[PDB]
Amino acid sequence: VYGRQAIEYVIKRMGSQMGVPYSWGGGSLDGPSKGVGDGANITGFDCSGLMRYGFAGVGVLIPRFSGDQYNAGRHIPQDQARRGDLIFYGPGGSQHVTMYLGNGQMLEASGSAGKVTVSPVRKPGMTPFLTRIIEY
Repeated sequence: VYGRQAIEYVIKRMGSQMGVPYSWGGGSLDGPSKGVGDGANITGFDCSGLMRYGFAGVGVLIPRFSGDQYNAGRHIPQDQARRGDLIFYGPGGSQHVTMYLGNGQMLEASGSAGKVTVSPVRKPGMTPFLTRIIEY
């Protein structure tokens, strides 16, 4: 499917920003941008910002805020979690959002060393549902 290929593309595109620093409020549709607050001096990505930039690469525009990204596709139960599914943290996903790589790995903007990186999926705070944007 084209859906499966779009997701690989999205993931790969996000992956191309590996190491780009974390920046609160940072991110555009075309790449890292200066954030705001303490992000004012860093040209990078916050969590939701990376996600957005990734999906922009296949032409899908998702909201700026992880809480609204949470409601931007279909809610998936943890046990149906799929590579390409968005992972949320905090009530209604208001705190963090990351990309599920499959295999208990995720891609996220704020990893130790405040950079885009690959981490094991974490349990504390995780919202009940993932969100599928692309229905491959």
